Amino acid sequence: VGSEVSDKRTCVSLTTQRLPVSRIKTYTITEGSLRAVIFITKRGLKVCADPQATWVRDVV
Amino acid sequence: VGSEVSDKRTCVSLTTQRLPVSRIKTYTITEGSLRAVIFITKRGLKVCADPQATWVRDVV
Repeated sequence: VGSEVSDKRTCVSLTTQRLPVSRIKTYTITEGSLRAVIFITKRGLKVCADPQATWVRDVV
Repeated sequence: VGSEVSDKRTCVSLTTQRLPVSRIKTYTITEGSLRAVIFITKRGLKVCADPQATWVRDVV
């Protein structure tokens, strides 16, 4: 972070009013050929974008 | 961001090599009391966090 603009895969952490969690959750959302990964942290929301890397299914 | 990060809700738009999306997709994930929202846009991945607020359910 700290202003990073990638054209490949960018991840961002945002720090908000957060409650602590023991372990980090990973949530995956597929959208066409885009993979959006959410990492749930005690500090906030950390998101990663993995677009068109591999061949992805158009939601199934 | 809007030159501000907020405990209330922070959102960030991240740059990625993405193909256009016909409709703006919105994905909601609940984790504990954290609302993670993903807005799928033609420019990449737009992430929103709506943590705690009032009543974030487990959604069962």
